[PDB]
Amino acid sequence: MVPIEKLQVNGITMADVKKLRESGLHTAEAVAYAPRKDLLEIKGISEAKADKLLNEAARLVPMGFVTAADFHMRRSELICLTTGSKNLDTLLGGGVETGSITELFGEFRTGKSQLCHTLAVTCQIPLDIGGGEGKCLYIDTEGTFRPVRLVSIAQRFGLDPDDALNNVAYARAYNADHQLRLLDAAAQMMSESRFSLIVVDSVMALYRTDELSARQMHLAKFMRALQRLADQFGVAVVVTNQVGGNIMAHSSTTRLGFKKGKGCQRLCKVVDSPCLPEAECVFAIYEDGVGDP
Amino acid sequence: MVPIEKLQVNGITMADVKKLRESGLHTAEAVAYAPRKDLLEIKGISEAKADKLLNEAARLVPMGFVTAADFHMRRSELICLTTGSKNLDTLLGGGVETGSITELFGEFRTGKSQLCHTLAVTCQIPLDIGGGEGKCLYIDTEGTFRPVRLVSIAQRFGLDPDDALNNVAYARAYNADHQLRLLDAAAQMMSESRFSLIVVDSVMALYRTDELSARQMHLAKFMRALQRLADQFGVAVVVTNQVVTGGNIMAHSSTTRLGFKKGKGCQRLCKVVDSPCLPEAECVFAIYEDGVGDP
Amino acid sequence: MVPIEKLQVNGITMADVKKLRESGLHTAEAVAYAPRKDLLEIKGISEAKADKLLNEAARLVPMGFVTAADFHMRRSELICLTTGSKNLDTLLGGGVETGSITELFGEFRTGKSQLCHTLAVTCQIPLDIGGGEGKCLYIDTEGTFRPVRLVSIAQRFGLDPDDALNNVAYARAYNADHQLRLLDAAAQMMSESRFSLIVVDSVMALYRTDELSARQMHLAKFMRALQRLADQFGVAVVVTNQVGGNIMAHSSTTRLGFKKGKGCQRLCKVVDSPCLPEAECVFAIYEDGVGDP
Amino acid sequence: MVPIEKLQVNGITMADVKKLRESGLHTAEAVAYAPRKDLLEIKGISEAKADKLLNEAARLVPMGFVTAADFHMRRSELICLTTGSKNLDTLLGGGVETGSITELFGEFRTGKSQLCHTLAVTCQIPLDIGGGEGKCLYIDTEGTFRPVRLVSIAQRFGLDPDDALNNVAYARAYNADHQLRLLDAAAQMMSESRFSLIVVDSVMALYRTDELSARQMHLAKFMRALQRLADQFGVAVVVTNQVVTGGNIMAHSSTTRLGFKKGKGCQRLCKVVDSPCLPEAECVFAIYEDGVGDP
Amino acid sequence: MVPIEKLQVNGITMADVKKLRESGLHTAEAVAYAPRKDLLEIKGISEAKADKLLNEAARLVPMGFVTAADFHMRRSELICLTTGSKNLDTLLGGGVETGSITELFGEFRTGKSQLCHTLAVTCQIPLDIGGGEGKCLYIDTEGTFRPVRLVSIAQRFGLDPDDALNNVAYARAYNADHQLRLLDAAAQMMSESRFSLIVVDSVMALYRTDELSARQMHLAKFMRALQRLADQFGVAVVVTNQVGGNIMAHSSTTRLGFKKGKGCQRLCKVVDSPCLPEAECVFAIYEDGVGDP
Amino acid sequence: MVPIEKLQVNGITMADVKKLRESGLHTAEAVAYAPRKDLLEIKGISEAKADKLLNEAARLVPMGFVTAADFHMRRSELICLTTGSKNLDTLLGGGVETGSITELFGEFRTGKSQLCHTLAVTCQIPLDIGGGEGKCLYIDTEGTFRPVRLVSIAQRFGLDPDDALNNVAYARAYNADHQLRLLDAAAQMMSESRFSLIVVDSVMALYRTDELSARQMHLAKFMRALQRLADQFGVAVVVTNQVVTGGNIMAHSSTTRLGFKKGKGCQRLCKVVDSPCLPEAECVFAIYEDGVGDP
Repeated sequence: MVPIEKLQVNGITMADVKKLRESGLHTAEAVAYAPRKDLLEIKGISEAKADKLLNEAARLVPMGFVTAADFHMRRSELICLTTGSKNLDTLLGGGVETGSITELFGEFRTGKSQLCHTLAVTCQIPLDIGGGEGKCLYIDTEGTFRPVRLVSIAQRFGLDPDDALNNVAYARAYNADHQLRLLDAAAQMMSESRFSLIVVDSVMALYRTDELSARQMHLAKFMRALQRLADQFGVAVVVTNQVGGNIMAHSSTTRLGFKKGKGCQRLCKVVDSPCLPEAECVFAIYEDGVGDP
Repeated sequence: MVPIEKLQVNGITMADVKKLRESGLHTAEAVAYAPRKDLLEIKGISEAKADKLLNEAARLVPMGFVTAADFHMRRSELICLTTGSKNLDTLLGGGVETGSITELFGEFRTGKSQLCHTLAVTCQIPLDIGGGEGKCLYIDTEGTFRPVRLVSIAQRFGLDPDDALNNVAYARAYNADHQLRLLDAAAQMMSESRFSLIVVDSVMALYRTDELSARQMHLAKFMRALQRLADQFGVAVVVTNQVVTGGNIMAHSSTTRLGFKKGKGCQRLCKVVDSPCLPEAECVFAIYEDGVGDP
Repeated sequence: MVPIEKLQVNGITMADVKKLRESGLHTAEAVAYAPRKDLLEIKGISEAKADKLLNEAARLVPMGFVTAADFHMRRSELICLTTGSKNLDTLLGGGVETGSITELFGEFRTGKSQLCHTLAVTCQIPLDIGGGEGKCLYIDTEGTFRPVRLVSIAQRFGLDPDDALNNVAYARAYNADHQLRLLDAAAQMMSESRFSLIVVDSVMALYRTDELSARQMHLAKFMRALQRLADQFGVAVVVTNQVGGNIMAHSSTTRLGFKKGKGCQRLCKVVDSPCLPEAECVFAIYEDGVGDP
Repeated sequence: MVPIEKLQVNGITMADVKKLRESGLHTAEAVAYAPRKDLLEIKGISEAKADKLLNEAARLVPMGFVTAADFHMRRSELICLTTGSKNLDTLLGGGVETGSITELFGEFRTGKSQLCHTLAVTCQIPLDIGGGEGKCLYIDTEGTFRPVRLVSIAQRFGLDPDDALNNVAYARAYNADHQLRLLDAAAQMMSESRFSLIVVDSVMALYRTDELSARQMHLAKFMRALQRLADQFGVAVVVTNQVVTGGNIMAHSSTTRLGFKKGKGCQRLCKVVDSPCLPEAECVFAIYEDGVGDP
Repeated sequence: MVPIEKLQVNGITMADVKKLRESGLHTAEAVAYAPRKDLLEIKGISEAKADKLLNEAARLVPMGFVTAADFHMRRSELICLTTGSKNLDTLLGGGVETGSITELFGEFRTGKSQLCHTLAVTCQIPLDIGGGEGKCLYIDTEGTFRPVRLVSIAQRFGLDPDDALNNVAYARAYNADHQLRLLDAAAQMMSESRFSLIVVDSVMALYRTDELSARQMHLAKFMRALQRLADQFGVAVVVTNQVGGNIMAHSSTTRLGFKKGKGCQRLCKVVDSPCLPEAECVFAIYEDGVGDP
Repeated sequence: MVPIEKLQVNGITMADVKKLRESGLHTAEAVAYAPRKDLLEIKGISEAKADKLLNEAARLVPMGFVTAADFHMRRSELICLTTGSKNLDTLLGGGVETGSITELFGEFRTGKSQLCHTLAVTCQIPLDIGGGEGKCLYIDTEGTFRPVRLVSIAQRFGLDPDDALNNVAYARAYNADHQLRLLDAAAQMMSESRFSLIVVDSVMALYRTDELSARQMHLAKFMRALQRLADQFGVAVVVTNQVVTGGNIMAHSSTTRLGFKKGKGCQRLCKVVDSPCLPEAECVFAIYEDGVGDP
């Protein structure tokens, strides 16, 4: 993530830039990726001044071709947050991949919710054990997010609880629009400090409740922005979807199918996933987060 | 194709010419095809000097008549990368035709994505089997491009994978504009080495809010450039359009349109809706881990 | 069409004339119609030698008054290529008139393209059935011309296909200028052998893509040259225009409005046309060319 | 008008005179009006012999003063072919005035063409209704002259059509020059029989590349000849100019200018922009299958 | 103006004189000014008889020296026709001066034509209001003279229109020669009745159309004759020249430059003019002739 | 100068003499210079009586030799009215020389007219500043003489205007002949009072048709008379010739020729083309409301 401050060169003022922040951009990436028009329309950005930026950011953020093999290197040298279950990680190839969206879907109470939570912490863990050493943005749509249940997990991984929670940004989205108003405001934040993973749970449900078509745009438009944020900040996005489901599949590179196992075990497939192989395997749920049987 | 470097003659300097590269042109063809105006506008190009070029390129690239039959031959001798499915090829009259744009459209996950990959490889395949022996330019707008899934395909057709991949230019476009800034940088490439197919997936990002009228208009300016490059380089351009002026700007500018619908399981239907020569007719194909294929 | 060779008399040498060919002229008509200046500027044509030509051609090509009624005779004794649809011909008064431009316009895929093709063949047909026994110059701007689809049509009319195609001059125009560079080079040809009809499709579209004013001159200038060629060689020019549109109307004597009928039928008007009466009527499209329902 | 044949007197031979025809002149008027020089230049015309002519024609055609009022009478007694539309005539103060050139200009398809046709016939109409009882000279530069469309008009005014048509000299000019070579041949005609109006449509072909300065200059040399013939023969000259020095060479040399704009449907507006006598004022007219008319 | 009849004395017969009229002369002035030779060549005028005339007229028409100051008196006691615009007259020192040529020049349609017309009437007006109580000779070269537009002006000044027009001699000059054949015939007339002003409009234009040198003589020769006529009859000559231009300046004592103002106003300078001061000022044009804004 | 009245002695009567005035002579000089014949022809002049005159005038006006140097002095002591422009005077070696004719020629409006005016006044100016203290004879052929424009000049040099003007004899000549009839009447004047310069503008009216040979010849007979008067009276003769034998009759008979060309704005070039003493050399001057001057 290249802060915008690095674009203050060869004629760009922290004041021009400032006009970008309040405009929406929050990283070279932003600029770089931002459409030309979208800079022209910022009051005060000169059609010439705009070209000076795009040109600059483009020097700090790769906007170029690369052999396809060459691509594949830069991709795999990516950090992998951990589930908490050997059997599960082993199936994910180490764990939830960052830079990309990863969709968790299944029937109610099949052990999705439960995993985000865990993940919501193992993303604070030291790279060597599994984590990502970054904070966490947790977007909760339903209303089921209770912090209380995280201590028990943090503990398992050793982390001053009341401190580990101060390490988690919580948002309750009340309407599908809102759910995007936030994404912006969460960049302003992934800008200031360093996060390791975002979790929207559940991307959908707010979209049913509160035509289709229209809906089906709003949604996409979201899955995109999320995607972006992953490119923009290197985080790991995890989205749950409880049984439109394409619009996600599309923009989600890892899909993970959960089924209700026996008692408190839970089966779970890797259904369609670029590199990985279609293999199910069992995991389970305790009082301290996901884990092995 | 004829590199611009060949126009450096009888007065034309590599410095004149460079003024043409940064202008847009990247092949004799380009110059040739280029309207007159379009050269005079170039800062530095003398109304006389321009005449000197248009006249030179025209000597290196035809643009004259030919009998119709004479024409129809040339058209058959022309390459056609292959889908991977007899039933499908058989429908396309052998495969995706080069020199023209070919549009693959349908609802999400109906088999388009899958195809481009395959096609992404079959373009490196020897003419006799089905390929084009050329590299491949792939412009990815969504972000769902993962190379890993090409080995399995390459293997299917026998090719040192970590070698085939080094045989594929990948670009992820982040903004409607950029999607265009690339095309140009991609000519500078198809100039240096020889490519067989271009794939933009999906062009219809041009419609995202990153008015209508305007957007409808960019999507043309693009589709045209694309088409151009197909003229310029002989390649084969394949564009997906995902349903989820609009579908028209397409319709007009594309030469072959192919609609995809979700079959039962991993089978997938697919019509040849609208296409000059070809007859309207659907058929089924299917999807596996090493790429498209028959059922 | 009086070949230029007939001007080799009373002091004109095949060598003077030759200096005309490479200059542009390709028929007495050419000369006759050619401006005085335009001969003077040919290097080697003597202001006296020039007058000797103009004077001569003028003896072979009528450049004179005629009662207006008298005109009307020489006009109607003109050959008429056929559409392939009784209902359609019947509306055109027999079919597309030669010597004049005839504009086919309508919305995309309303059965224009389809007709040129047909026409592109019925112009090889024997006068008694409908045709013009001449070849065909087909200028295609778009890129949609596929010969393959002509056999099926030729067949319908009986014509050694691979032979009927050898009977069609194909040009792909890449830039509006080019589109005129050709017209010249197509005279050199309508000079050598005998053609029955020209088809530029679509005169416009290359003019939008690749100010107005300037454009609006270039265009006219074209519609003119076409017109000329019709006077010069007696052919039939057919131009499609897909929905500046005046510049054509003006220089086009027959205008024919196509609308999309039901299924594969296609309605079509005779909108403004000298002699004929404003009457619509339906036709249709098959695999072997235009035809009746 | 006074045919040259009348100058064959007191020495002047039909052979002297013929030397004047092939020179340009075709009427006493011509000779009369002709500058002196312009006769001396004629190979064969003796500085003395010329004096003998200028002196003779001047006896057959006045060119002297007259009171102004005396003048203004003559001007009213003068014919005025009619448009076909009360509203329009009423605007032109009765119709197109003879003896002068009258310019009809406007964008393509704004009703000019249409008018000339009508006018092309109303000039054969009996003075009492509106006509001029004369034939018509029509010089067509474009190629859009189709007689067929005159019957319908002739009929409207009652005239054996295949008879009215034989009452119209048609010329298609193919080159700027030729347009002039004709005017002369057209005098030889207006000499033999009696014509009522000339129509060149459109004079402004004189501007096509079949420099400017030069072209601007020819368009005058022409407009003047035209004007001349109006003097020479009493006719009425009507020129269209299609928009699509230039519009000035016009402006100066034309006596009545009329601008046409496209009304709603088949109605058509039309101003009297600039004209000695007449007042600036627009009005609407309209177009049908048998020619101009009111709405 | 001394009529020739006054030379019938001490041996001159109305018959000798008659031989002068048909010869060209039309006033003592004529004779007086006429070259000796030009009387000798009149068939019947005796080299002695000729001297008897020259000698006589010279007694009726001043042909002598005068102090220069003395001149200046006889000049200013001259009548001044009026423009119709206070601002304009005020700039002309009362209006167009008589006895002398006054050139009106400017670009097409800059309000020249329009003024002659007016002037063409205010020269019938009673000396006390502005006019000259004389008739008007109007030589029109172009063809733009329509009497109709004069009533409206005459009216403004009160004058039986159909009567005021009977008070104007109109000539249409078709060739530069002609334009002088007239001048003579207009003397025969300014001889019979009394005129107040001549207007040739435009002295030039007929001279371009229908070498230079030759031209440039013919012209001068004219501007002279006009001048003369002004001496000969006391009239006011007004000539328009629309933008050789020296040949006029020279023989024109008042030059007046017109420029196109805004709407229907018209600016106008007094560019070089003996007595007067170089001062521009605005006037305007209506339906009843020149006038003030 | 010596008035003829002085010859009334030893027999010569004012009546003899009058017979000489009406004959042409108006000064001893005249008589003196007069060829013998030219007196014998005078009706009344006895071959003996004439001898008595020629002998008397010769006593009052020299006509004998003098050394050359002796001559060249006299020539410097001689007056020179002034142009009004240092640069110009400096070119004429002080100004327009008296005793000789000085020709000012050039295209219309090139500054000649302007000059004569000025000169028309500077001739009334005190010797010490530049003038000649004499009146001025101005013969105007064109008709463009307006006094009004002399005040402004007179003022420039300080002179009660309505007084300076009464110090200028104006003649408008209407016919080639008359132009001559005047010269004579103008001697009767330069006899009575003392004048400093004569100005005929423009002599070359002598060429208007109010043959050639003849006209060429009159223009001399004139130029000579002029020259004469310069002998006779000491004045300074200035003639303009406007371009618009001919230019030769001039050339031969004029002593100083000055060519004028139109400078930029109101500046004006002017060469000393051909003149005995003076060197060929141009220079610039300029024109204002109070007469000639420097730039």
